[PDB]
Amino acid sequence: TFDPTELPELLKLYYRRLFPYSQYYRWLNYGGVIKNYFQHREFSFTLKDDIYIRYQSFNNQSDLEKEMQKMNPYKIDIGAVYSHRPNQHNTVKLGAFQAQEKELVFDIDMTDYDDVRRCCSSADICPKCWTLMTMAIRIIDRALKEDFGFKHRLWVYSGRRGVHCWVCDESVRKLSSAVRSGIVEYLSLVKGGQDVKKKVHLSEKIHPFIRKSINIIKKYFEEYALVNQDILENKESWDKILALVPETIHDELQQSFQKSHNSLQRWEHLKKVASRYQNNIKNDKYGPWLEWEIMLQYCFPRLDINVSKGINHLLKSPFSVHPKTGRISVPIDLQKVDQFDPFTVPTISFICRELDADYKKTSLAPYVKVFEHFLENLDKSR
Ligand SMILES: Nc1ncnc2c1ncn2[C@@H]1O[C@H](COP(=O)(O)OP(=O)(O)OP(=O)(O)O)[C@@H](O)[C@H]1O
Ligand SMILES: [Mn+2]
Ligand SMILES: [Mn+2]
Ligand SMILES: [Zn+2]
Repeated sequence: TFDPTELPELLKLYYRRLFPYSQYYRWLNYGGVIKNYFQHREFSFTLKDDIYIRYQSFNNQSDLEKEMQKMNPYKIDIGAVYSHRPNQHNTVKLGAFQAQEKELVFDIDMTDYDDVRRCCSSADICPKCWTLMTMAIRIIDRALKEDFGFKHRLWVYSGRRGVHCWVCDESVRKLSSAVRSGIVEYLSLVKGGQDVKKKVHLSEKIHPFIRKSINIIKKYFEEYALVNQDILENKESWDKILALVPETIHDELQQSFQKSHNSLQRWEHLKKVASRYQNNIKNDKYGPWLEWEIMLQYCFPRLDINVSKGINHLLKSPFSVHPKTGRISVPIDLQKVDQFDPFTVPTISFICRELDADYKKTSLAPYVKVFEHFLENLDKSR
Protein backbone atom coordinates (compact mmCIF):
# COMPACT_ATOMS: atom_id res chain seq x y z
CA THR A 1 0.00 0.00 0.00
CA PHE A 2 1.01 3.63 -0.59
CA ASP A 3 0.22 7.19 0.48
CA PRO A 4 -1.37 8.70 -2.64
CA THR A 5 -0.77 12.46 -2.22
CA GLU A 6 2.77 12.27 -3.65
CA LEU A 7 1.54 10.71 -6.89
CA PRO A 8 0.88 13.83 -9.03
CA GLU A 9 4.32 15.40 -8.59
CA LEU A 10 5.86 11.96 -9.18
CA LEU A 11 3.71 11.31 -12.28
CA LYS A 12 4.63 14.65 -13.84
CA LEU A 13 8.34 13.77 -13.77
CA TYR A 14 7.69 10.13 -14.69
CA TYR A 15 5.80 11.03 -17.87
CA ARG A 16 8.34 13.76 -18.61
CA ARG A 17 11.65 11.88 -18.46
CA LEU A 18 11.06 8.21 -17.66
CA PHE A 19 8.15 6.68 -19.56
CA PRO A 20 9.63 4.84 -22.61
CA TYR A 21 7.56 6.61 -25.25
CA SER A 22 9.61 5.51 -28.28
CA GLN A 23 9.41 1.81 -27.42
CA TYR A 24 5.72 2.21 -26.53
CA TYR A 25 4.95 3.69 -29.94
CA ARG A 26 7.01 1.04 -31.70
CA TRP A 27 4.85 -1.55 -29.95
CA LEU A 28 1.36 -0.21 -30.57
CA ASN A 29 2.24 1.07 -34.05
CA TYR A 30 3.23 -2.48 -35.05
CA GLY A 31 5.52 -1.25 -37.82
CA GLY A 32 2.97 1.07 -39.42
CA VAL A 33 2.06 -1.54 -42.03
CA ILE A 34 -1.70 -1.25 -41.35
CA LYS A 35 -3.30 2.16 -41.82
CA ASN A 36 -4.90 3.92 -38.84
CA TYR A 37 -3.77 1.08 -36.55
CA PHE A 38 -2.31 3.32 -33.84
CA GLN A 39 -4.87 6.05 -34.55
CA HIS A 40 -7.80 3.63 -34.03
CA ARG A 41 -6.53 2.33 -30.65
CA GLU A 42 -8.53 3.01 -27.50
CA PHE A 43 -6.73 4.39 -24.47
CA SER A 44 -8.39 4.86 -21.08
CA PHE A 45 -6.86 7.32 -18.63
CA THR A 46 -7.69 7.09 -14.93
CA LEU A 47 -7.18 10.41 -13.16
CA LYS A 48 -7.27 11.42 -9.49
CA ASP A 49 -10.29 10.32 -7.42
CA ASP A 50 -10.82 7.25 -9.66
CA ILE A 51 -12.28 9.46 -12.40
CA TYR A 52 -11.45 7.82 -15.72
CA ILE A 53 -12.03 8.67 -19.38
CA ARG A 54 -12.47 6.23 -22.25
CA TYR A 55 -12.07 6.23 -26.03
CA GLN A 56 -8.91 8.36 -26.00
CA SER A 57 -6.92 7.98 -29.22
CA PHE A 58 -3.98 9.87 -30.68
CA ASN A 59 -2.44 10.62 -34.06
CA ASN A 60 1.26 9.95 -33.43
CA GLN A 61 3.88 9.47 -30.72
CA SER A 62 4.20 13.20 -30.06
CA ASP A 63 0.42 13.53 -29.62
CA LEU A 64 0.58 10.75 -27.02
CA GLU A 65 3.48 12.37 -25.17
CA LYS A 66 1.59 15.67 -25.07
CA GLU A 67 -1.75 14.48 -23.72
CA MET A 68 -0.14 12.11 -21.20
CA GLN A 69 2.12 14.89 -19.91
CA LYS A 70 -0.95 17.16 -19.80
CA MET A 71 -3.19 14.85 -17.77
CA ASN A 72 -0.48 12.92 -15.88
CA PRO A 73 -2.85 9.94 -15.66
CA TYR A 74 -2.80 7.80 -12.53
CA LYS A 75 -3.49 4.69 -14.61
CA ILE A 76 -3.32 3.88 -18.33
CA ASP A 77 -5.34 1.09 -19.94
CA ILE A 78 -4.98 -0.23 -23.48
CA GLY A 79 -8.17 -1.08 -25.35
CA ALA A 80 -8.96 -2.47 -28.79
CA VAL A 81 -8.28 -1.18 -32.28
CA TYR A 82 -11.63 0.08 -33.57
CA SER A 83 -13.21 0.67 -36.97
CA HIS A 84 -12.87 4.44 -36.54
CA ARG A 85 -10.92 6.87 -34.38
CA PRO A 86 -12.03 6.17 -30.78
CA ASN A 87 -12.01 9.87 -29.86
CA GLN A 88 -14.63 10.48 -32.63
CA HIS A 89 -17.14 7.74 -31.79
CA ASN A 90 -20.00 10.25 -31.50
CA THR A 91 -19.69 11.49 -35.10
CA VAL A 92 -20.02 7.90 -36.39
CA LYS A 93 -23.25 6.17 -37.32
CA LEU A 94 -24.73 4.02 -34.58
CA GLY A 95 -23.73 0.41 -35.22
CA ALA A 96 -20.67 1.19 -37.36
CA PHE A 97 -18.19 1.81 -34.51
CA GLN A 98 -17.10 -1.72 -33.58
CA ALA A 99 -13.98 -3.21 -32.05
CA GLN A 100 -11.94 -4.96 -34.73
CA GLU A 101 -8.55 -6.05 -33.36
CA LYS A 102 -6.87 -6.41 -29.99
CA GLU A 103 -4.10 -8.54 -28.53
CA LEU A 104 -5.05 -11.72 -26.70
CA VAL A 105 -4.58 -10.86 -23.02
CA PHE A 106 -4.47 -12.78 -19.76
CA ASP A 107 -4.91 -11.38 -16.24
CA ILE A 108 -3.79 -13.52 -13.28
CA ASP A 109 -4.69 -12.34 -9.77
CA MET A 110 -3.31 -14.05 -6.67
CA THR A 111 -6.64 -13.41 -4.93
CA ASP A 112 -8.15 -16.34 -6.85
CA TYR A 113 -5.79 -18.64 -4.88
CA ASP A 114 -7.00 -17.72 -1.37
CA ASP A 115 -8.59 -21.18 -1.03
CA VAL A 116 -5.17 -22.86 -1.47
CA ARG A 117 -2.92 -20.21 0.12
CA ARG A 118 -2.15 -20.12 3.84
CA CYS A 119 0.43 -17.32 4.17
CA CYS A 120 -1.46 -14.40 2.61
CA SER A 121 -4.99 -13.46 1.61
CA SER A 122 -6.80 -10.92 -0.57
CA ALA A 123 -4.31 -8.60 -2.37
CA ASP A 124 -1.34 -9.62 -0.20
CA ILE A 125 1.60 -11.50 -1.72
CA CYS A 126 4.85 -12.89 -0.34
CA PRO A 127 7.84 -14.84 -1.69
CA LYS A 128 6.30 -18.09 -0.42
CA CYS A 129 3.11 -17.82 -2.49
CA TRP A 130 4.66 -16.04 -5.48
CA THR A 131 5.82 -19.38 -6.90
CA LEU A 132 2.25 -19.87 -8.13
CA MET A 133 2.68 -17.02 -10.60
CA THR A 134 6.03 -18.50 -11.61
CA MET A 135 4.36 -21.82 -12.38
CA ALA A 136 1.45 -19.96 -13.95
CA ILE A 137 3.83 -18.23 -16.35
CA ARG A 138 5.56 -21.54 -17.00
CA ILE A 139 2.37 -23.48 -17.73
CA ILE A 140 0.47 -20.94 -19.80
CA ASP A 141 3.48 -19.61 -21.69
CA ARG A 142 4.48 -23.14 -22.67
CA ALA A 143 1.00 -23.92 -23.98
CA LEU A 144 0.90 -20.55 -25.73
CA LYS A 145 4.28 -21.21 -27.35
CA GLU A 146 4.01 -24.91 -28.24
CA ASP A 147 0.33 -25.92 -28.26
CA PHE A 148 -0.79 -22.79 -30.15
CA GLY A 149 2.37 -21.51 -31.85
CA PHE A 150 2.31 -17.93 -30.55
CA LYS A 151 5.75 -16.36 -30.92
CA HIS A 152 5.28 -12.88 -29.43
CA ARG A 153 4.29 -13.07 -25.76
CA LEU A 154 4.89 -10.20 -23.33
CA TRP A 155 4.66 -10.96 -19.61
CA VAL A 156 4.13 -8.01 -17.27
CA TYR A 157 3.94 -7.66 -13.51
CA SER A 158 0.46 -6.25 -12.83
CA GLY A 159 1.96 -4.12 -10.04
CA ARG A 160 0.35 -5.80 -7.04
CA ARG A 161 -1.18 -9.27 -6.98
CA GLY A 162 -0.29 -11.02 -10.23
CA VAL A 163 0.77 -10.79 -13.85
CA HIS A 164 -0.49 -10.08 -17.35
CA CYS A 165 0.27 -11.57 -20.74
CA TRP A 166 -0.09 -9.69 -24.03
CA VAL A 167 -0.14 -11.92 -27.12
CA CYS A 168 0.60 -9.86 -30.22
CA ASP A 169 0.85 -12.20 -33.23
CA GLU A 170 -0.88 -10.45 -36.12
CA SER A 171 -3.45 -13.22 -36.63
CA VAL A 172 -4.03 -13.47 -32.87
CA ARG A 173 -4.90 -9.76 -32.75
CA LYS A 174 -7.67 -10.52 -35.28
CA LEU A 175 -9.33 -13.36 -33.36
CA SER A 176 -12.99 -12.99 -32.48
CA SER A 177 -14.34 -13.36 -28.95
CA ALA A 178 -15.45 -16.90 -29.84
CA VAL A 179 -11.95 -18.22 -30.50
CA ARG A 180 -10.65 -16.47 -27.38
CA SER A 181 -13.28 -18.29 -25.31
CA GLY A 182 -12.13 -21.56 -26.86
CA ILE A 183 -8.51 -20.79 -26.00
CA VAL A 184 -9.41 -20.07 -22.37
CA GLU A 185 -11.30 -23.37 -22.19
CA TYR A 186 -8.26 -25.24 -23.53
CA LEU A 187 -6.16 -23.65 -20.76
CA SER A 188 -8.53 -24.14 -17.79
CA LEU A 189 -8.71 -27.04 -15.34
CA VAL A 190 -9.81 -25.42 -12.05
CA LYS A 191 -13.59 -25.12 -12.37
CA GLY A 192 -16.18 -24.07 -9.81
CA GLY A 193 -16.50 -21.22 -7.33
CA GLN A 194 -16.62 -21.28 -3.55
CA ASP A 195 -19.62 -23.62 -3.94
CA VAL A 196 -17.53 -26.72 -4.81
CA LYS A 197 -14.79 -28.40 -2.76
CA LYS A 198 -13.13 -30.48 -5.51
CA LYS A 199 -12.39 -28.16 -8.42
CA VAL A 200 -10.38 -30.44 -10.75
CA HIS A 201 -11.51 -33.66 -12.44
CA LEU A 202 -9.33 -35.57 -14.90
CA SER A 203 -10.56 -37.94 -17.60
CA GLU A 204 -9.12 -41.45 -17.73
CA LYS A 205 -6.98 -40.61 -20.77
CA ILE A 206 -4.52 -37.77 -20.17
CA HIS A 207 -4.23 -34.96 -22.71
CA PRO A 208 -0.61 -33.91 -23.38
CA PHE A 209 -1.38 -30.42 -22.06
CA ILE A 210 -2.35 -31.86 -18.66
CA ARG A 211 0.67 -34.18 -18.53
CA LYS A 212 3.08 -31.36 -19.42
CA SER A 213 1.50 -28.93 -16.95
CA ILE A 214 1.70 -31.58 -14.23
CA ASN A 215 5.35 -32.14 -15.08
CA ILE A 216 5.95 -28.40 -14.68
CA ILE A 217 4.29 -28.50 -11.25
CA LYS A 218 6.30 -31.58 -10.25
CA LYS A 219 9.38 -29.34 -10.43
CA TYR A 220 8.11 -26.93 -7.74
CA PHE A 221 5.64 -28.95 -5.67
CA GLU A 222 8.15 -30.02 -3.01
CA GLU A 223 9.42 -26.50 -2.39
CA TYR A 224 6.03 -24.77 -2.52
CA ALA A 225 3.44 -27.18 -1.13
CA LEU A 226 5.32 -29.29 1.42
CA VAL A 227 7.68 -26.66 2.89
CA ASN A 228 6.62 -23.06 2.25
CA GLN A 229 2.87 -23.63 2.64
CA ASP A 230 2.94 -26.86 4.71
CA ILE A 231 -0.40 -27.96 3.28
CA LEU A 232 -0.08 -31.14 5.39
CA GLU A 233 1.11 -29.63 8.68
CA ASN A 234 -1.71 -30.92 10.91
CA LYS A 235 -5.42 -31.70 10.92
CA GLU A 236 -6.44 -28.07 10.35
CA SER A 237 -4.72 -28.11 6.96
CA TRP A 238 -4.81 -31.73 5.78
CA ASP A 239 -8.57 -32.06 6.27
CA LYS A 240 -8.81 -29.44 3.50
CA ILE A 241 -6.96 -31.87 1.23
CA LEU A 242 -9.06 -34.83 2.35
CA ALA A 243 -12.17 -32.86 1.36
CA LEU A 244 -11.33 -33.50 -2.32
CA VAL A 245 -10.31 -37.17 -1.90
CA PRO A 246 -12.68 -40.18 -1.74
CA GLU A 247 -14.01 -40.96 1.72
CA THR A 248 -13.54 -44.74 1.63
CA ILE A 249 -9.79 -44.08 2.06
CA HIS A 250 -10.01 -41.17 4.52
CA ASP A 251 -9.52 -43.33 7.60
CA GLU A 252 -6.33 -44.99 6.33
CA LEU A 253 -4.91 -41.53 5.60
CA GLN A 254 -5.82 -39.81 8.85
CA GLN A 255 -4.19 -42.67 10.71
CA SER A 256 -1.09 -42.72 8.52
CA PHE A 257 -0.97 -38.91 8.75
CA GLN A 258 -0.96 -38.70 12.56
CA LYS A 259 1.70 -41.42 12.72
CA SER A 260 3.81 -39.41 10.25
CA HIS A 261 5.82 -36.34 11.23
CA ASN A 262 5.84 -33.75 8.40
CA SER A 263 4.24 -32.89 5.06
CA LEU A 264 6.85 -34.74 2.95
CA GLN A 265 6.14 -38.16 4.48
CA ARG A 266 2.38 -37.52 4.49
CA TRP A 267 2.44 -36.62 0.80
CA GLU A 268 4.41 -39.75 -0.08
CA HIS A 269 1.78 -41.71 1.86
CA LEU A 270 -1.13 -40.01 0.09
CA LYS A 271 0.49 -40.86 -3.24
CA LYS A 272 0.68 -44.57 -2.49
CA VAL A 273 -2.85 -44.66 -1.04
CA ALA A 274 -4.35 -42.88 -4.06
CA SER A 275 -2.50 -45.10 -6.50
CA ARG A 276 -4.25 -48.02 -4.78
CA TYR A 277 -7.82 -46.62 -4.88
CA GLN A 278 -10.20 -48.24 -7.39
CA ASN A 279 -12.39 -45.63 -9.10
CA ASN A 280 -14.08 -48.20 -11.38
CA ILE A 281 -14.70 -51.77 -10.21
CA LYS A 282 -15.11 -53.10 -13.77
CA ASN A 283 -11.47 -52.58 -14.69
CA ASP A 284 -8.44 -52.95 -12.43
CA LYS A 285 -7.04 -49.61 -13.60
CA TYR A 286 -5.23 -47.65 -10.91
CA GLY A 287 -3.39 -44.39 -11.37
CA PRO A 288 -2.34 -41.06 -9.92
CA TRP A 289 -5.51 -39.20 -10.93
CA LEU A 290 -6.22 -38.14 -7.33
CA GLU A 291 -2.59 -37.12 -6.75
CA TRP A 292 -2.80 -35.11 -9.96
CA GLU A 293 -6.16 -33.54 -9.06
CA ILE A 294 -4.60 -32.37 -5.79
CA MET A 295 -1.53 -30.82 -7.41
CA LEU A 296 -3.68 -29.10 -10.05
CA GLN A 297 -6.21 -27.77 -7.55
CA TYR A 298 -3.38 -26.28 -5.50
CA CYS A 299 -0.94 -25.07 -8.19
CA PHE A 300 -2.51 -24.87 -11.67
CA PRO A 301 -3.12 -21.33 -12.99
CA ARG A 302 -6.54 -19.81 -12.38
CA LEU A 303 -7.24 -17.15 -15.01
CA ASP A 304 -9.67 -14.25 -14.72
CA ILE A 305 -11.78 -15.53 -17.59
CA ASN A 306 -13.87 -12.53 -18.67
CA VAL A 307 -10.64 -10.57 -19.21
CA SER A 308 -9.76 -12.73 -22.23
CA LYS A 309 -13.17 -13.15 -23.87
CA GLY A 310 -13.92 -9.50 -24.64
CA ILE A 311 -12.30 -7.93 -27.68
CA ASN A 312 -12.89 -4.44 -26.24
CA HIS A 313 -11.87 -5.20 -22.65
CA LEU A 314 -9.28 -2.77 -21.29
CA LEU A 315 -6.07 -3.91 -19.61
CA LYS A 316 -3.49 -1.90 -17.71
CA SER A 317 -0.71 -0.76 -19.99
CA PRO A 318 2.87 -1.99 -19.54
CA PHE A 319 4.99 0.60 -17.71
CA SER A 320 1.83 2.13 -16.27
CA VAL A 321 1.80 2.73 -12.53
CA HIS A 322 -0.35 0.80 -10.08
CA PRO A 323 -1.92 3.65 -8.05
CA LYS A 324 -2.33 1.48 -4.92
CA THR A 325 1.31 0.36 -4.55
CA GLY A 326 3.30 2.89 -6.59
CA ARG A 327 4.89 -0.03 -8.45
CA ILE A 328 5.41 0.21 -12.20
CA SER A 329 3.86 -2.51 -14.34
CA VAL A 330 7.18 -3.92 -15.56
CA PRO A 331 7.75 -6.73 -18.08
CA ILE A 332 8.95 -10.08 -16.75
CA ASP A 333 12.23 -11.47 -18.09
CA LEU A 334 11.12 -14.92 -19.24
CA GLN A 335 14.66 -16.31 -19.24
CA LYS A 336 14.79 -15.39 -15.54
CA VAL A 337 11.18 -16.16 -14.59
CA ASP A 338 12.17 -18.07 -11.44
CA GLN A 339 14.35 -15.14 -10.34
CA PHE A 340 11.60 -12.52 -10.63
CA ASP A 341 11.12 -10.80 -7.26
CA PRO A 342 7.92 -8.68 -7.27
CA PHE A 343 9.37 -6.79 -4.27
CA THR A 344 12.37 -5.50 -6.25
CA VAL A 345 10.02 -3.92 -8.81
CA PRO A 346 10.78 -0.18 -8.77
CA THR A 347 8.15 2.19 -7.44
CA ILE A 348 7.55 5.58 -9.04
CA SER A 349 8.80 7.33 -5.89
CA PHE A 350 11.94 5.19 -5.94
CA ILE A 351 13.02 5.79 -9.53
CA CYS A 352 12.24 9.49 -9.22
CA ARG A 353 14.64 9.42 -6.27
CA GLU A 354 17.23 7.57 -8.36
CA LEU A 355 16.99 10.09 -11.20
CA ASP A 356 17.81 13.04 -8.91
CA ALA A 357 20.99 11.92 -7.17
CA ASP A 358 16.38 9.73 -19.21
CA TYR A 359 15.25 6.28 -18.08
CA LYS A 360 18.57 4.40 -18.40
CA LYS A 361 19.79 6.26 -15.29
CA THR A 362 17.31 4.26 -13.17
CA SER A 363 16.34 0.71 -12.17
CA LEU A 364 13.67 0.85 -14.89
CA ALA A 365 16.39 0.25 -17.50
CA PRO A 366 16.62 -3.59 -17.48
CA TYR A 367 12.83 -3.76 -17.77
CA VAL A 368 12.94 -1.51 -20.84
CA LYS A 369 15.63 -3.81 -22.24
CA VAL A 370 13.20 -6.72 -21.85
CA PHE A 371 10.50 -4.70 -23.61
CA GLU A 372 12.87 -3.84 -26.47
CA HIS A 373 13.85 -7.49 -26.93
CA PHE A 374 10.13 -8.24 -27.29
CA LEU A 375 9.85 -5.39 -29.80
CA GLU A 376 12.84 -6.50 -31.87
CA ASN A 377 11.29 -9.96 -32.13
CA LEU A 378 8.13 -8.28 -33.40
CA ASP A 379 10.26 -6.39 -35.95
CA LYS A 380 12.07 -9.49 -37.22
CA SER A 381 8.81 -11.33 -37.94
CA ARG A 382 7.87 -8.57 -40.41
N1 LIG B 1 -14.30 -0.23 -14.43
C1 LIG B 1 -13.49 -0.77 -15.34
N2 LIG B 1 -13.71 -0.48 -16.64
C2 LIG B 1 -12.88 -1.01 -17.56
N3 LIG B 1 -11.83 -1.81 -17.38
C3 LIG B 1 -11.65 -2.08 -16.08
C4 LIG B 1 -12.41 -1.61 -15.02
N4 LIG B 1 -11.91 -2.07 -13.82
C5 LIG B 1 -10.88 -2.80 -14.16
N5 LIG B 1 -10.66 -2.84 -15.52
C6 LIG B 1 -9.53 -3.49 -16.17
O1 LIG B 1 -9.31 -4.73 -15.53
C7 LIG B 1 -7.91 -5.02 -15.64
C8 LIG B 1 -7.49 -6.06 -14.65
O2 LIG B 1 -8.24 -5.98 -13.41
P1 LIG B 1 -7.39 -5.96 -12.05
O3 LIG B 1 -8.16 -5.47 -10.88
O4 LIG B 1 -6.80 -7.38 -11.90
O5 LIG B 1 -6.20 -4.98 -12.42
P2 LIG B 1 -4.62 -5.12 -12.59
O6 LIG B 1 -4.09 -4.03 -13.42
O7 LIG B 1 -4.33 -6.57 -13.02
O8 LIG B 1 -4.08 -4.98 -11.10
P3 LIG B 1 -3.90 -6.09 -9.98
O9 LIG B 1 -2.41 -6.43 -9.87
O10 LIG B 1 -4.45 -5.60 -8.70
O11 LIG B 1 -4.58 -7.38 -10.49
C9 LIG B 1 -7.23 -3.67 -15.44
O12 LIG B 1 -5.97 -3.60 -16.09
C10 LIG B 1 -8.25 -2.67 -16.03
O13 LIG B 1 -7.82 -2.23 -17.31
MN1 LIG C 1 -4.76 -8.37 -12.21
MN1 LIG D 1 -8.64 -9.60 -12.50
ZN1 LIG E 1 1.96 -15.36 0.50
